[PDB]
Amino acid sequence: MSIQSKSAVAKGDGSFTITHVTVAEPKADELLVKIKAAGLCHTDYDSLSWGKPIVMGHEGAGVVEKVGSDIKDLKKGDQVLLNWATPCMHCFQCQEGNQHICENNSPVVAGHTPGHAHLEGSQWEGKPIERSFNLGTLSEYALVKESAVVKIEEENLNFSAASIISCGVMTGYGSVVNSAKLAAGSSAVILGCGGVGLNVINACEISGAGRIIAVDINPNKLELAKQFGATDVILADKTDVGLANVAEQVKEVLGGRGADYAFECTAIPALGAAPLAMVRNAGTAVQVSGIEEDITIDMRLFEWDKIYINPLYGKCRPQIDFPKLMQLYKKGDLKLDEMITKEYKLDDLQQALDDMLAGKNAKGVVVF
Amino acid sequence: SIQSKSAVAKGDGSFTITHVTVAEPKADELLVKIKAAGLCHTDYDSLSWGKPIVMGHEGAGVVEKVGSDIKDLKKGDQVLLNWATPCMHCFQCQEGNQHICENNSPVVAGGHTPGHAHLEGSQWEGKPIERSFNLGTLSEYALVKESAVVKIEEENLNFSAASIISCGVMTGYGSVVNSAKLAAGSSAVILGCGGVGLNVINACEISGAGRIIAVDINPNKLELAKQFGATDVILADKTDVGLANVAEQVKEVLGGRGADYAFECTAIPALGAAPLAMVRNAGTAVQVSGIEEDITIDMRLFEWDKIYINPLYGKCRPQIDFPKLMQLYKKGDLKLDEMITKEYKLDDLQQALDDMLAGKNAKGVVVF
Amino acid sequence: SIQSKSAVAKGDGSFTITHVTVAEPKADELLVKIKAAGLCHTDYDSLSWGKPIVMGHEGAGVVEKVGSDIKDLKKGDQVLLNWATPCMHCFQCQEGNQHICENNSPVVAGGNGHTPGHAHLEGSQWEGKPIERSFNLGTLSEYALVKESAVVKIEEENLNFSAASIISCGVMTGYGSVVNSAKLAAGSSAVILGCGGVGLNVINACEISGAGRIIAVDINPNKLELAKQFGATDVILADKTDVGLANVAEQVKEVLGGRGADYAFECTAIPALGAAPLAMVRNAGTAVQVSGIEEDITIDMRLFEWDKIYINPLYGKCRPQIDFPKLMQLYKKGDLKLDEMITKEYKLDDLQQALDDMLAGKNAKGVVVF
Amino acid sequence: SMSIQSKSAVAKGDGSFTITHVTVAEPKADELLVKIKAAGLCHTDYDSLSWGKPIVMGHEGAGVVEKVGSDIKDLKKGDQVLLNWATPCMHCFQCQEGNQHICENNSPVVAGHTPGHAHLEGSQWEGKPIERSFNLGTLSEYALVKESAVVKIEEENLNFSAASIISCGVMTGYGSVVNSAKLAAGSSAVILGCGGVGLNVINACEISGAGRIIAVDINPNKLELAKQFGATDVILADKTDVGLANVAEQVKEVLGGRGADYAFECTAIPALGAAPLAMVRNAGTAVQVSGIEEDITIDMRLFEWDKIYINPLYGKCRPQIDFPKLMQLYKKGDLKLDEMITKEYKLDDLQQALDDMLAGKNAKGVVVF
Ligand SMILES: NC(=O)c1ccc[n+]([C@@H]2O[C@H](COP(=O)([O-])OP(=O)(O)OC[C@H]3O[C@@H](n4cnc5c(N)ncnc54)[C@H](O)[C@@H]3O)[C@@H](O)[C@H]2O)c1
Ligand SMILES: NC(=O)c1ccc[n+]([C@@H]2O[C@H](COP(=O)([O-])OP(=O)(O)OC[C@H]3O[C@@H](n4cnc5c(N)ncnc54)[C@H](O)[C@@H]3O)[C@@H](O)[C@H]2O)c1
Ligand SMILES: NC(=O)c1ccc[n+]([C@@H]2O[C@H](COP(=O)([O-])OP(=O)(O)OC[C@H]3O[C@@H](n4cnc5c(N)ncnc54)[C@H](O)[C@@H]3O)[C@@H](O)[C@H]2O)c1
Ligand SMILES: NC(=O)c1ccc[n+]([C@@H]2O[C@H](COP(=O)([O-])OP(=O)(O)OC[C@H]3O[C@@H](n4cnc5c(N)ncnc54)[C@H](O)[C@@H]3O)[C@@H](O)[C@H]2O)c1
Ligand code: NA
Ligand code: NA
Ligand SMILES: [Zn+2]
Ligand SMILES: [Zn+2]
Ligand SMILES: [Zn+2]
Ligand SMILES: [Zn+2]
Ligand SMILES: [Zn+2]
Ligand SMILES: [Zn+2]
Ligand SMILES: [Zn+2]
Ligand SMILES: [Zn+2]
Repeated sequence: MSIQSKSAVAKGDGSFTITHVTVAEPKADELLVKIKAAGLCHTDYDSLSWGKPIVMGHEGAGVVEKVGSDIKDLKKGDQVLLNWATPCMHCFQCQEGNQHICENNSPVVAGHTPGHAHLEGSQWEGKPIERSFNLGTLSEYALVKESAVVKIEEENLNFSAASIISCGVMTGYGSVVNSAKLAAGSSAVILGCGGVGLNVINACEISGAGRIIAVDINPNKLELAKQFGATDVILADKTDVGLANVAEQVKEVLGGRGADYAFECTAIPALGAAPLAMVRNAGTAVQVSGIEEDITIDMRLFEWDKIYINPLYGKCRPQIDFPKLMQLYKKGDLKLDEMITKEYKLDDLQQALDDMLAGKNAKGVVVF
Repeated sequence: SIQSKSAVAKGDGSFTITHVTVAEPKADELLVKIKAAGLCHTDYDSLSWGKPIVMGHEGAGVVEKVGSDIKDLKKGDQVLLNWATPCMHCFQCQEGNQHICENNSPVVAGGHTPGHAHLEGSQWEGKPIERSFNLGTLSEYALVKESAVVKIEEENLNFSAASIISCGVMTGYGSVVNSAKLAAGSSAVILGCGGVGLNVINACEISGAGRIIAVDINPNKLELAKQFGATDVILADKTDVGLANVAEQVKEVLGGRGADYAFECTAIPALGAAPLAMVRNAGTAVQVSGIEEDITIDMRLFEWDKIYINPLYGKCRPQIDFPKLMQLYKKGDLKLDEMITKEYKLDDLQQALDDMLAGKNAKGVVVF
Repeated sequence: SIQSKSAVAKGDGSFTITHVTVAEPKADELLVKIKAAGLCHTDYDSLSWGKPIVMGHEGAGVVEKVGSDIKDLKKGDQVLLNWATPCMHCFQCQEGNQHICENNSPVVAGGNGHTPGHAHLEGSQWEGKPIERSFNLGTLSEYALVKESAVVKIEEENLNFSAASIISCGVMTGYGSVVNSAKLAAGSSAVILGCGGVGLNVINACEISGAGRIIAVDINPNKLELAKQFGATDVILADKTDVGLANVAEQVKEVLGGRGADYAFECTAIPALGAAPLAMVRNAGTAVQVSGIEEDITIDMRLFEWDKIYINPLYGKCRPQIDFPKLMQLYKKGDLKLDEMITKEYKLDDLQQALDDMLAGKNAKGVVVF
Repeated sequence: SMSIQSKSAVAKGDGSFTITHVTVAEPKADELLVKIKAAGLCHTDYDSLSWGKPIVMGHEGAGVVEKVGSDIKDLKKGDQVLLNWATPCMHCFQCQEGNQHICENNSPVVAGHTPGHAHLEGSQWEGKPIERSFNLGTLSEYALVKESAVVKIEEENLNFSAASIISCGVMTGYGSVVNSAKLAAGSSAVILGCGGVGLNVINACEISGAGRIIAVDINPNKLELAKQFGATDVILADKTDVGLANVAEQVKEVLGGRGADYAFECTAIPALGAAPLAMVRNAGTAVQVSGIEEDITIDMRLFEWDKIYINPLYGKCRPQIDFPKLMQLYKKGDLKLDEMITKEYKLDDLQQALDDMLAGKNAKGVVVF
């Protein structure tokens, strides 16, 4: 039979629908993956306003349903994590180790790319539909290129836990460990304790930060922050321009000097320079949200030797980073189980989105 | 109490050649007979700090008189001046960031410091007068702390060449070597080919950059850039907002990809984000001018993984870096002699300042 | 001139509990009332230096008396001691390498004699002769005369001075070897050869830094059980005959799935194992030799082959004023397990037992408390 | 399709070599046939005489594409190519770390034949497959290689002799300074052994901005060459100086009582493998470039204190990244490739080029076709 996969589709007018997408047999370098769990990221919300129809979802874990003619490393029944780098392995950036900004295949930096499965293989209302971030994980079956999958091998695997590795975990963890290269014993400030920020916090704790200050406008998020390793919390005011008041409090909590590292995770474009306010001179400020607007910045915030970086996807190298995360999860340091606040069914995607936006969840996941 | 002919900036935008009353040195201080004093763009800015100052923060000379506790200097020793005057004991000094010393930096801690000679030691209109950047080199005789000098030992020393080490050379060289850590074989864009920018260019050539693209609005400065290492020149539009036309030309010149490194040192506040437009993803953008204003930034310029840094004084560690610069001068790699465009007597400071702003000099020096 | 009960090594191989005359501090000096002193093998070695020594190079205490120039410290201040006593002005100090200070380091610049990091030689007298203090400190004493560069101020209620006293040497060395020297990255794999005072702190530091696998190796199975306390994920009983631990390297590759570890640390004090961490790591891995070896040894140079970084760091690249307060915070946070490292506390008059227990391998760390 | 009889230098596996013909066959889909224009000589080519198996010698070369396999789309007949012996797979753990030079699948050093080598039946001698040295075999009129072995360049009036030595001597010396040591401008550097590799180490320290560059050799002709490539200081070592201990004292003398920031050992002498440690100050960086596969005796005080010691392979070459950077440094005049070509040889005079190498008469010798 022709595969009819129950899916979430964003129509490109601002709204989404639960519906069915027709999914092909894989070409030679593609796989058919049965999704067991799909995580929800803030960017899925933004993806409703892209102005083109897409199968939604770019966090997901599952099992190989069927393999293309030229795939050797994978077979039906294999457990897999999905990544949206889908890197080409030959371009300049891939050879620098920057698989996450692959010049040919990145859905962000190149985009639909050769990291996307063949376009006609996914059909909605009898027409090809794009797969969000080359994946489209809010769907019973996803068609993906081989470079989208990382094979794992775990008994009694919690697939809801595994599904969030794909974005929130990898981005938050990689921003700490790959980009900032946070040193043990140091002080770290996290601005915004949501899907990404709670993983920055977890990763600061894994990395051995001596002080970890969590900042949010929502008191429920601060309490989650403590679960994942924050040593201090600061409730911000929405009216705190550039979080400048928070910066003075950080200096006071640390004894008169700014933090060694700060991470911005708020999804608020106006707060793009806030991590610079938090750090001492020669500190490291990492802006994780990604901002595509003009904003006004007091350039004094850059003064003096502060490193500022806006990294993509935590500098993800999927076949390298995902097994390292899996090992930290199994060891007990990476707290993926506790991060899954609620599981939902695909029909209740709206309630899951609302619980995310309302600040009720660390991470919500759709389970199939 | 000696009378030293000096350039004093009154706190109104104006200066006057006058006499400053200099006292004998305290136990940890020194009287330096200035042989040559370099001119920095910042000396122009210092006219409009609303306080009387003994101008000048670049200089070389000979030790005139030594205080009680000075053990390794004597009358007659050749010395270079530095304005870091580091305390050697605070957190930043112990980090090796002597240039942002939390106690003595005239920039970071002034706003004053123990890096300044005793305030009574320098007087004008019957009042203590401060010495620019703890130095005040545009003066026949300077009173300074020991941490302000670096002893050198040279035969037939060109004091003019030595005088510009104190700021323009250290800042430009250090921004490349200590702050950006530019790798041999890379591509580099330099925006602004002035006293700092020509030393950034020199330092890219010393460092082994494969392509060095010099950018200025003044054709005379581009011809000078070719002397110091530039392999390519771009004449910019004084009305190219954000230098976006220059970015397209860079990508064109480099074969379709942005540069590995870009350095901004135009003294134009609105160009503070410009080096980001010049570099590829994961490139390094260094903002050398130092901007204290609000400016509007297209935050897309930070996407993705670009390192942006605003270093102070090229991360100068004077007793370490100044001898390395002297060796590079002696070796023929650091082209100090070509940088000295004209030598002025103190009474002609105005003409020196005019030639500075008219773009007629790489460096002008005042000679005594 | 105050009289301080002290452990003096006589040089002949013996030591005695005695009293040592300690002057008031000159202007850059200060008198510390030692609360606790850690013990390690170096103190046994200071019995055979062939000159009378005030023993002890690990300690924590309280300022008793301050010299005329000291401004940072006052009577009653809690202090940790460090044996780097850096000068802050030489090339290495300006490089951030205070632990190898060209002027004051008792290891680098102490060539039989003592350095300017030592308090003035006449400030400590035994039998009418001036007496040298071990590593510029002499902490196995009720009152120690030291330079300001030797102490790091801290402020804690209910401070476990015994825990505090071991930061001075083994903790700094093993933690620093991981964090400052190897700069171990979270998620990686690490092998630790030798699980004594240094090695257990290497293991703790790998755990603190977030290694995904931590393989402990020792010839003493009791030490492997301890290694599990401090965070080891896997343990290997090494065979004392195994030359260069070639069998252990094979087992490491098996445990890890076919490739060497990212990092390996050698803490065995066995000269012939100096190159062993090379055998444990993959190509382009990092091999850290913590022991310090001064003998000629024969090395199969294929072990270096191919991009392995090899380093023999001193004192964990300690910058005392920066690193000791960070360690204190990790202790307060619960991550650095100082309390669990203290196997036994001793009286100064018990020093003979504490050295016997140490040489017998009975302790993780022994501490003298006053 | 035909079977080319390629005149070649073959090491027989008995310690000798011969000039002979090797049969080279049609390239498979991911392979290609290269007409060699020039082949450099590296000290390792002489070590390959002792490997105990027949090999087509040579692992430095530059040439033009003679024929492209079915699936090659980025190269055509006539294209200029530099050869590299990393032949990286691009998918293993090391390749994804950026360490294509120690590829776990394809490296002829760390894996080897490998899938970095062209199909084994494609090169034949005495009726049976013959391995190509370092997956290349450049001392031959035509080489059969994998696509991963070539870097396309385009340059009018290219000097192929200068281009041929990028393949090993230049990349190893340059990369050991810039990729491994990460030598910082203004620092002091000591180079032990001024040969094919050491002279490129010296060039790369000059390119990188070292303030002091101290060349050391037992051969006075090499010290004169070293000055051409940027040495500010030269020291004639004695063959009697165990560990180069007296040289170490003179390095400190020359640097005002202090050890150097960086030292590179390039001597091909196994007993000298620890020598760079004695040249450097505490927290200095010592780079052992030769590669030693023997037991030696090391005074372990040489490691004392924070000295980084490292034995890098092939200058950490990522050939598609590094080789274009080297080509640009050559074109702008900083990398002095032309000046490294001391003498050019016919293939039949390969014996003379090997004696000239071992006698120390050349910077680099190349065979031209
Ligand atoms: N760079 C990347 O590769 C990458 C990857 C994933 C997500 N993102 C981006 O990261 C951002 C955050 O993602 P998320 O899933 O964690 O979203 P989220 O909604 O789960 O978390 C946002 C958090 O920021 C808090 N916050 C809002 N305003 C604040 C303020 N003024 N001060 C302090 N805290 C404030 C919110 O309460 C919330 O807890 C999104 O913009 C998303 O697009 C980037
Ligand atoms: N970070 C530090 O420690 C430090 C130290 C010294 C100076 N500075 C700062 O560096 C800046 C430059 O100093 P300087 O002495 O080199 O000044 P300068 O006047 O000598 O040179 C500035 C150059 O920028 C050129 N320029 C102006 N507008 C341009 C444009 N739109 N595009 C391209 N080029 C343009 C000018 O033609 C001139 O050549 C000053 O703002 C100064 O305060 C910083
Ligand atoms: N670099 C520095 O600054 C510094 C500072 C302090 C101590 N050290 C040195 O570190 C070394 C270790 O000191 P320590 O106090 O931990 O000594 P220790 O005796 O307490 O521990 C050494 C451990 O190595 C084990 N071991 C012995 N042989 C072994 C083998 N063949 N294989 C595996 N394990 C073996 C032993 O069982 C013992 O547990 C000493 O040499 C000491 O001199 C160096
Ligand atoms: N790590 C790698 O990837 C790599 C790559 C190429 C070559 N190599 C190795 O590098 C080494 C050098 O190769 P090469 O082609 O430059 O050889 P070479 O023969 O051209 O040069 C060796 C130099 O060392 C000199 N020398 C000999 N003894 C000396 C001594 N006691 N003191 C000082 N100098 C001495 C010689 O006079 C000669 O100039 C070889 O062992 C070779 O196998 C390694
Ligand atoms: Na941890
Ligand atoms: Na250069
Ligand atoms: Zn996402
Ligand atoms: Zn790519
Ligand atoms: Zn200036
Ligand atoms: Zn300071
Ligand atoms: Zn000890
Ligand atoms: Zn020192
Ligand atoms: Zn070679
Ligand atoms: Zn590979």
